Amino acid sequence: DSITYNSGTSEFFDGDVFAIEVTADQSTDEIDIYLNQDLSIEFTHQDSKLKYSTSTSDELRDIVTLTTYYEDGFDTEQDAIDAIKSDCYDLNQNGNGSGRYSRYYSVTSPVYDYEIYCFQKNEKLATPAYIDNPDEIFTAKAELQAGDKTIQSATLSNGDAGDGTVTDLGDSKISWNGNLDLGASEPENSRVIALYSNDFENGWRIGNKQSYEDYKTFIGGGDAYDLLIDWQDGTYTASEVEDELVNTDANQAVEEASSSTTDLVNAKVKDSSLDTGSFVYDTPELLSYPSFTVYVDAGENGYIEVTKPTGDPDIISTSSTEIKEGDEGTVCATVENVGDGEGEFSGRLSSCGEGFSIVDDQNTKNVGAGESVTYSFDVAFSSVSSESKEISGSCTFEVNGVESSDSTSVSVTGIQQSECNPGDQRREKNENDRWEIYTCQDNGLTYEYDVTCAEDEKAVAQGDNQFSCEKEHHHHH
Amino acid sequence: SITYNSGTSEFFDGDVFAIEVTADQSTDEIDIYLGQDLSIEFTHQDSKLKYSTSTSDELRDIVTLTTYYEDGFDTEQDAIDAIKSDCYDLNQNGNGSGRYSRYYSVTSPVYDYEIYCFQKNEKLATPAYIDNPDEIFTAKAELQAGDKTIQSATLSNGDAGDGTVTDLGDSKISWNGNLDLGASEPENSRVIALYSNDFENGWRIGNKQSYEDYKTFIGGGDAYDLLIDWQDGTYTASEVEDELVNTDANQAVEEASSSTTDLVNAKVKDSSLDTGSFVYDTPELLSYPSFTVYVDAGENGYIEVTKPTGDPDIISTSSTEIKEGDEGTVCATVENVGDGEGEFSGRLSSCGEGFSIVDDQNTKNVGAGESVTYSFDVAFSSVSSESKEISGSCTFEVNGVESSDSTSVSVTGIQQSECNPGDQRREKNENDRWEIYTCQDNGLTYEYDVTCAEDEKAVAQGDNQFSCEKQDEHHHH
Amino acid sequence: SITYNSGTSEFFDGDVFAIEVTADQSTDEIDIYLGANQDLSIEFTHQDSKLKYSTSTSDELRDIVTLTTYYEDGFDTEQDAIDAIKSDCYDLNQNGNGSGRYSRYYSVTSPVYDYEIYCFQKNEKLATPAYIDNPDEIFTAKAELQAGDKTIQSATLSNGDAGDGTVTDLGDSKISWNGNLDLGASEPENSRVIALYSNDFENGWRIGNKQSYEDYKTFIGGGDAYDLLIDWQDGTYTASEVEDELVNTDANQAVEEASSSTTDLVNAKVKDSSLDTGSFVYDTPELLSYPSFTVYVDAGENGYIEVTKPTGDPDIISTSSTEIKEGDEGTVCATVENVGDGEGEFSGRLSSCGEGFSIVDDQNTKNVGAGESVTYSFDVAFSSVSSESKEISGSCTFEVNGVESSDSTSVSVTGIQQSECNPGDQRREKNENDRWEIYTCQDNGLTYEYDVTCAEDEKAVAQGDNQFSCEKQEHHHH
Ligand SMILES: [Ca+2]
Ligand SMILES: [Ca+2]
Ligand SMILES: [Ca+2]
Ligand SMILES: [Ca+2]
Ligand SMILES: [Ca+2]
Ligand SMILES: [Ca+2]
Ligand SMILES: [Ca+2]
Ligand SMILES: [Ca+2]
Ligand SMILES: [Ca+2]
Ligand SMILES: [Ca+2]
Ligand SMILES: [Ca+2]
Ligand SMILES: [Ca+2]
Ligand SMILES: [Ca+2]
Ligand SMILES: [Ca+2]
Ligand SMILES: [Ca+2]
Ligand SMILES: [Ca+2]
Ligand SMILES: [Ca+2]
Ligand SMILES: [Ca+2]
Ligand SMILES: [Ca+2]
Ligand SMILES: [Ca+2]
Ligand SMILES: [Ca+2]
Ligand SMILES: [Ca+2]
Ligand SMILES: [Ca+2]
Ligand SMILES: [Ca+2]
Ligand SMILES: [Ca+2]
Ligand SMILES: [Ca+2]
Ligand SMILES: [Ca+2]
Ligand SMILES: [Ca+2]
Ligand SMILES: [Ca+2]
Ligand SMILES: [Ca+2]
Ligand SMILES: [Ca+2]
Ligand SMILES: [Cl-]
Ligand SMILES: [Cl-]
Ligand SMILES: [Cl-]
Ligand SMILES: [Cl-]
Ligand SMILES: [Cl-]
Ligand SMILES: [Cl-]
Ligand SMILES: [Cl-]
Ligand SMILES: [Cl-]
Ligand SMILES: [Cl-]
Ligand SMILES: [Cl-]
Ligand SMILES: [Cl-]
Ligand SMILES: [Cl-]
Ligand SMILES: [Cl-]
Ligand SMILES: [Cl-]
Ligand SMILES: [Cl-]
Ligand SMILES: [Cl-]
Ligand SMILES: [Cl-]
Ligand SMILES: [Cl-]
Ligand SMILES: [Cl-]
Ligand SMILES: [Cl-]
Ligand SMILES: [Cl-]
Ligand code: NA
Ligand code: NA
Ligand code: NA
Ligand code: NA
Ligand code: NA
Ligand code: NA
Ligand code: NA
Ligand code: NA
Ligand code: NA
Ligand code: NA
Ligand code: NA
Ligand code: NA
Ligand code: NA
Ligand code: NA
Repeated sequence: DSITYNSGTSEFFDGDVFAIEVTADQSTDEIDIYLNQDLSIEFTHQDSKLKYSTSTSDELRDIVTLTTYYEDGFDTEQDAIDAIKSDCYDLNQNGNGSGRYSRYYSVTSPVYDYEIYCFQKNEKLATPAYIDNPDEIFTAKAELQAGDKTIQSATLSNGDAGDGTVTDLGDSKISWNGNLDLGASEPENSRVIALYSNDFENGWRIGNKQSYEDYKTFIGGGDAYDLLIDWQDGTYTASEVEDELVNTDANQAVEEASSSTTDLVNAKVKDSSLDTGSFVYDTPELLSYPSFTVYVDAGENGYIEVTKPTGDPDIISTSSTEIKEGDEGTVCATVENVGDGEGEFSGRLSSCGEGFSIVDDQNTKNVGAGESVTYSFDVAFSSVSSESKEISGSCTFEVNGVESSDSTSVSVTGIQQSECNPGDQRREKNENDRWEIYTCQDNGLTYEYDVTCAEDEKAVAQGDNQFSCEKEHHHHH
Repeated sequence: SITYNSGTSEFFDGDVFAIEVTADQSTDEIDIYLGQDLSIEFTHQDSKLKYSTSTSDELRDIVTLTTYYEDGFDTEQDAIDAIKSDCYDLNQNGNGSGRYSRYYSVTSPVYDYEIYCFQKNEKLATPAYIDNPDEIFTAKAELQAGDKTIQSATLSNGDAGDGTVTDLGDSKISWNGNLDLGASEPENSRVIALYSNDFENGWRIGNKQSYEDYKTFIGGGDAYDLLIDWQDGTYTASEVEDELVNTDANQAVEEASSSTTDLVNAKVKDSSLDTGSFVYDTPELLSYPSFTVYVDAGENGYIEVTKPTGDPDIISTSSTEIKEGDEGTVCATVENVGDGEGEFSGRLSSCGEGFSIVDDQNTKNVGAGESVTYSFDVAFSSVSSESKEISGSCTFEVNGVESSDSTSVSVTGIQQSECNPGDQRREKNENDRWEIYTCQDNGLTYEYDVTCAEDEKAVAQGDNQFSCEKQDEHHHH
Repeated sequence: SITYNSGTSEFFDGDVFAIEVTADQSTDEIDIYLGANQDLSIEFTHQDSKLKYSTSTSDELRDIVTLTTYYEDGFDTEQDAIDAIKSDCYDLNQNGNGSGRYSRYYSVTSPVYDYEIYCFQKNEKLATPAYIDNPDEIFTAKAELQAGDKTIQSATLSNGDAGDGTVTDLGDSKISWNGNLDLGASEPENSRVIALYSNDFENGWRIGNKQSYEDYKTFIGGGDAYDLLIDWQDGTYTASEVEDELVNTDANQAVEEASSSTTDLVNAKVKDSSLDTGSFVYDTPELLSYPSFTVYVDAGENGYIEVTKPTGDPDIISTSSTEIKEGDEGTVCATVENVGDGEGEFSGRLSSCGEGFSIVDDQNTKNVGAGESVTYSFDVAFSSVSSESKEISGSCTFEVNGVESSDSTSVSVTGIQQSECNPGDQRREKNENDRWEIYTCQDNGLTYEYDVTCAEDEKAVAQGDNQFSCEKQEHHHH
């Protein structure tokens, strides 16, 4: 025994147990148990998952499409008001239908009869819900080997997989102590929203929160009601309202969020995403290292040793994607373990040249002898150059094993956001109260002066982003 | 077993040795032997989240408004000046906002002028962002002579207790940092603080969406449009004041619903963000703090560990109806029927089809003969068109270090409705002809009713009904 | 102490042993002894926490543009006007077609009517917006090896690009990162802000307020700008009025940099840290975690380890506090000197605050050399419902604990309430008897005092400048 253990209720903890602290950190460490009678324990496979949930609320009203509803023949103003309250869609969600009414001269039912202008719900596109902060779940598989072959396995987790936080592995016992953090980020759930409908795979879909907000503002804040007033006024026809105005926001709002908007939606098929059928986002990277206490009962005078294989990293290839200003690109490297032993290889970007910034952390992978792994790191690009929209540069990829390392340079290319569309014109009034006109140049980064208008002239739009110097109601006569 | 040296401290120049201890709800007792019944133990732990707020010019005050009208202005400039000086500044540009109209005046020809304005009535609240919280831990360490505690110390990274380092008898305890459990925190981005002496402790948690819509309305132009409509005769002043202008303001100061945020308590017993202390007392532990215990037990002083174990017995189980879009809960009450203190990790180990575990495990320290209750979040999703209620089961597991118990719990899932039974919908088929469908009794599907002729259209009739009408709406024009 | 074996590494095949060390601002030194001297010592010197941010664009985040009006006449038919609007006018709602209004007018030469169009045209792009993503947390920790009193080797460990990375050699020893222990400190809220890309801004982009951008986007694409076209068509506004006062207000507000009060990512003071847009790094003023290390020491067959732990003596030399304004945290600071002869590990904190004041910060531990001084800073929040005093005085206690000794002191703090009203402004309300009452805001800006009740036939009517009057029971131009 290294530290003596006592217990009145457990024979295991009174019988010469000793405690070993082990972190599942992608290392090659093997815990060799000696009673002779060689047994070894090792952590092989690890995974991080994020489990999400959703929340509805009265503030998050349903996404609905609307049609116009018109009827005439009401005898009195009160009749029209009652019909609106009873049979028209409740735009403001106050319990009564919303609508407008107009009186018209009636010889048969004098002095007036009344018309009503209303909406009516056609269909519900989705019930929205907030997306809550996720729980972080780990899994870590521990393996027992008598000799060459694995003879027993156990998977530990703070979630529902495996045997849980404490389990038996042969005659030893493994107990979770908590997780050490790696510094990796989680996806931002606040920019997206959940959309529930049986039309969607698994019954719901991830939407963009801004689109939903704009829909809600439009339908419930008065703009839809203003469309009813405009229809009543003759500014719009009923067909115009229905076809072009009233449902645009709803129909945009139920679209799935773009992959650029959130890591919770996969761009490519192989990329991970938030599975709406399981509420799980399987992070491509480890977010923490779980730490364990291993209680080993190896009898009287039983001891432990550690076997640590080491490998040799060899970079086989490198690649990079175009980095577009405003979105991070990627630098990738394929690394092979050319050594005879298992390796623990930490890949990272160690530098990037001017204009390029590393916006990622390192990643460590367990690599078997003769096997290969691929690394991927996020690189961001920014520039204020007015001369070149495309800029070439370099970043350094480094992979460190425990014993040896390898590094190489990787070319990267940055693409600026355009400042203007080539050929488009812009106008400006100077301190001398005179208008100036400029044209966007071919590189989409600068404007070049064209002309300054005279004192009595003004720079006036001509359509298709053109302006001209000139020294608006014919229907008003 | 490791020698410590120091020129400035006699404590660290003596025969001290360092022990690593994590406050993890275990039963471990650190037995101290001089060369004698002394034991050190961690008994009670708590996690708290401390919040703050941030104001900003962008977050304008929540105010209610009335209309302001006056006439008799002699010139257009007089009216403009009066508006700039005496009217509410809707757009926050330093000058009052308003509209003016000229009217024929014999006494002051050619015209006099009216003004249409708002005026502030009351300030309902000053809004503020809610910041990310600091996570505070407390952990109580006890020193026992025999079975009785002779000294206690509370360690914390906040204001409670003695802080991160304290003396406990002849020993010293030093915080090293916290190990993470993976549990989530509440989402502060959905909510805002609303400051007013009308509110308990001077502020309240509001819904951020409601405030955003209020701000959009008052400062984005819609209130100004109400002034234009009042000027035009579309509305009267009374209508504006009573039904239009203050609706968003009054909605925005309402407290956020419990469904919106964990920071507002559903039940009296449930925790929430106390506005009088800025503290949210999390119902579960968020991390395990790690400590170094420096023991000075003389020249030949050594340590042992005593580890009691218990026996989990599930006494009862419970579950709430799970409504699609909001997680429900499955609960279990567990008794320690053994003779020793226990460390019981509860979890859900599985759920049947349609149900997803969206929670992590919970570990509780349970005294002999005592009972604790666990609670885990379960989410439900379905695309069935045949059944609104779906039954299933989840498995609750409780693992002690030595033994375990498990049981199954029935759960019921309820879908969101896709439509209201009896409501109708209209659609144009592939043959460019209108079709009408009726929502079925189960509120999940629509069934075909009829197809309109080519010259006909599916036209709303009020109360969610449609009819085919020949196409061949302004009697007041 | 623990036997190691390896077929591929000579370092791990001998009699190396592993030491667990956390870079936690302590004074601990790992003293290495060969045989059973040759004293080598390892210590961690400098640590830092940084947050690395990135951005994300999206079709939903449309460009921030300024607009002008575009008018043209002479179109022969309604269809000509419709096509011209779709082809040559700015697409307000981003549906692929230009947006605009048209009006018919009597034409003698082209009967019966010709047509006018009312449109917007893009003038300039002010910025391309992007979301700001959650950051990665990067640590650096410097390890030093000293022979005698001289440092002979240094190594910097990190989970990012600095130093040698997660594993490095230090002399004959090896240091391996195991992960970080969390301190509980908060990170800035990225959801309140947005990135604004333009070569007009330092390093090509700027941190903006997300609410301002949201309002701009709602206005331009949600119909309000289109309503301005309708109003211009109606004669309610002129083209010059639209252009100069209405259409570009939200865009120009949206490109302003976020205020320091909105986000910690924008520095209040010049010396205060912020999200550097040229490097995407926010250097947090405090440590966010303690990195944990395994140190493999190969000290031969009889090599052993000892720890030397210096201790200091805290002495508070000064304190300070800022005015705490209800709704924003203020700060309490203390300057502490180590008046002892040895290096110290000093944990500063606020241990209490009086009524109305709440500590909303965690402790801070700093390594302080003998004779050196450090300053601590802690956030304190203030809230009150007092109707009598806008200013409330109180106190907080600053405590600094070394490993061996401690010091404490009281710091005066001042809380300022938000005003409930502006003095002199009036308010109106209907009582249980459905009759109007008028109240005036008092000099302290917290309460209203009753002034008068209007008669049954009267109403409390606005009169300008926040005043109300009772008037008997509004369109002369109709
Ligand atoms: Ca292995
Ligand atoms: Ca996985
Ligand atoms: Ca929820
Ligand atoms: Ca009639
Ligand atoms: Ca459907
Ligand atoms: Ca609007
Ligand atoms: Ca939209
Ligand atoms: Ca990143
Ligand atoms: Ca990463
Ligand atoms: Ca640029
Ligand atoms: Ca106990
Ligand atoms: Ca508590
Ligand atoms: Ca703040
Ligand atoms: Ca006059
Ligand atoms: Ca009030
Ligand atoms: Ca509203
Ligand atoms: Ca959860
Ligand atoms: Ca939980
Ligand atoms: Ca469903
Ligand atoms: Ca030092
Ligand atoms: Ca720094
Ligand atoms: Ca991104
Ligand atoms: Ca014509
Ligand atoms: Ca054209
Ligand atoms: Ca520019
Ligand atoms: Ca909005
Ligand atoms: Ca604005
Ligand atoms: Ca002192
Ligand atoms: Ca804080
Ligand atoms: Ca802090
Ligand atoms: Ca107050
Ligand atoms: Cl309805
Ligand atoms: Cl994301
Ligand atoms: Cl959210
Ligand atoms: Cl879908
Ligand atoms: Cl819509
Ligand atoms: Cl999107
Ligand atoms: Cl390796
Ligand atoms: Cl005012
Ligand atoms: Cl929440
Ligand atoms: Cl926020
Ligand atoms: Cl309240
Ligand atoms: Cl309002
Ligand atoms: Cl709410
Ligand atoms: Cl137990
Ligand atoms: Cl354009
Ligand atoms: Cl912040
Ligand atoms: Cl965001
Ligand atoms: Cl700038
Ligand atoms: Cl704008
Ligand atoms: Cl701001
Ligand atoms: Cl100290
Ligand atoms: Na928002
Ligand atoms: Na509108
Ligand atoms: Na994963
Ligand atoms: Na570097
Ligand atoms: Na022209
Ligand atoms: Na008056
Ligand atoms: Na205290
Ligand atoms: Na320590
Ligand atoms: Na309106
Ligand atoms: Na708690
Ligand atoms: Na399971
Ligand atoms: Na009809
Ligand atoms: Na408007
Ligand atoms: Na820092």
